[PDB]
Amino acid sequence: DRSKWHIPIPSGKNYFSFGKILFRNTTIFLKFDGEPCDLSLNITWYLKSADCYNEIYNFKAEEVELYLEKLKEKRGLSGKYQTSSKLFQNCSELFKTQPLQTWQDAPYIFIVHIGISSSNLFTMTVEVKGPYEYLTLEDYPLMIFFMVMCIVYVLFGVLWLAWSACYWRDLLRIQFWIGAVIFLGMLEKAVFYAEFQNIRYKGESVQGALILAELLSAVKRSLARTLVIIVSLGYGIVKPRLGVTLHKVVVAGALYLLFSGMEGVLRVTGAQTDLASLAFIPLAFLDTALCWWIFISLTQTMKLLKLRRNIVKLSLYRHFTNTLILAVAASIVFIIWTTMKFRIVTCQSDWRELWVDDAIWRLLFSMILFVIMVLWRPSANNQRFAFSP
Ligand SMILES: *[C@@H]1O[C@H](CO)[C@@H](O[C@@H]2O[C@H](CO)[C@@H](O[C@@H]3O[C@H](CO)[C@@H](O)[C@H](O)[C@@H]3O)[C@H](O)[C@H]2NC(C)=O)[C@H](O)[C@H]1NC(C)=O
Ligand SMILES: *[C@@H]1O[C@H](CO)[C@@H](O[C@@H]2O[C@H](CO)[C@@H](O)[C@H](O)[C@H]2NC(C)=O)[C@H](O)[C@H]1NC(C)=O
Ligand SMILES: *[C@@H]1O[C@H](CO)[C@@H](O[C@@H]2O[C@H](CO)[C@@H](O)[C@H](O)[C@H]2NC(C)=O)[C@H](O)[C@H]1NC(C)=O
Ligand SMILES: O=C(O)[C@H](O)[C@@H](O)[C@H](O)[C@H](O)CO
Repeated sequence: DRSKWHIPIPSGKNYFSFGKILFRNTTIFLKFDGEPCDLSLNITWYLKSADCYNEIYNFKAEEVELYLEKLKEKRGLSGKYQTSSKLFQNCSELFKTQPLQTWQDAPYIFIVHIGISSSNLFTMTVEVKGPYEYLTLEDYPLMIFFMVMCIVYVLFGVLWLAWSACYWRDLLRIQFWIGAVIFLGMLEKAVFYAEFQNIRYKGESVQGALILAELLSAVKRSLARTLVIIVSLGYGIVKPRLGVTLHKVVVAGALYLLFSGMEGVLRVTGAQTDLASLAFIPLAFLDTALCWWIFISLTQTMKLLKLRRNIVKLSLYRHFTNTLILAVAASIVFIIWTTMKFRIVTCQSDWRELWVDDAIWRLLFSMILFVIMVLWRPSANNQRFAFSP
């Protein structure tokens, strides 16, 4: 996901190709540097538009040499293209013209080939610049989304801090970890925004910002799941804090984080080593099992509360269960819709809305967290949610 390319031309077949999605009226800059010239050069560049996104996704450089001829023979795909070629005696390195600008916003495939006629000799610098300095399309909406999420989490943290300050006299231990979750979200969104700003204004992504961000996301989700499990079991809320009730159970249930650590990082550093897609299923199955456990535990706790005729906590648990069930239903609907809208079409004819699959989950999590926070608002009578032996 870069925007600048440095390449030693005397390497392999010398073909340099890239498939991306660009804005409209975006220029491409080519520069050459190196040692003096003693031989003849031939340059040939092709720029092809895309009709539907599939070709970009499955574009393999290994067969470029064939793909080019596949475009010449007309058994490729529709879409107008611009081709050009030039000759240089020895170097003519101080060259101007190398028209070559985008005419319509859509997926693009760019290919450049160099033929030498008579060891590293030259070095090619390739840049792409649109209306924004280096922020190519497919990232602008994502950057806006991350900025908005940063603002929303800042507001959430401010509200939580104000509420805690206004009722600092007495607080609940379970009520403290909300602050930790908010802090983790703050760090995650800040890292996203900083990385995106750096990429836009420099053209190169951070060395390891994505890995740290994925680790933070996994940690936050694991903490949320463990807190939900503990609240559902009623540990410290309905039943007393028994010696070994979460011991070996709740903590032993944190291995979910590990499975999250083998998915987000992988997804980020896509390697496609036959394990990229496979890591997705087991995590979903584990989450389904966790929900299966949670609902049963929550039903048992509701029965126990009904037995002893407790009123205040009964309504709170009813609201909690309603919110959780609605969240689960919404998540299932969203997953089914994404699966039936993105991975069923012959080829994706709607390339605009592919960033939604990586943003909807965060928005849903933020909404659920906000609802949960609203449920547990600190107040003067902040002791009803205690065991009270
Ligand atoms: C290496 O590349 C350069 C640039 O493509 C070749 O051009 C050299 O630079 C001059 C500058 O114009 C070329 O024009 C010549 O100008 C002289 C007057 O100074 C004129 O009498 C010639 O008829 C010609 O128009 C010229 O072609 C050439 N000159 C020199 C001294 O190199 C250059 O030829 C290339 N060198 C090799 C070895 O291929
Ligand atoms: C395409 O983008 C370029 C660069 O953003 C535009 O170039 C500017 O055009 C306006 C009006 O045409 C000028 O006032 C500016 O001076 C130009 N920029 C520079 C750096 O000179 C261009 O107008 C856009 N449209 C087309 C059709 O090229
Ligand atoms: C520079 O490279 C291009 C790409 O191969 C050459 O274009 C071909 O050149 C010969 C001329 O007959 C044949 O392979 C084809 O007819 C050309 N392809 C076309 C016209 O699409 C080009 O000739 C090279 N420049 C030279 C040789 O000066
Ligand atoms: O992989 C993802 O994009 C998300 O982490 C989802 O898995 C949610 O966490 C979840 O399944 C609902 O709780």
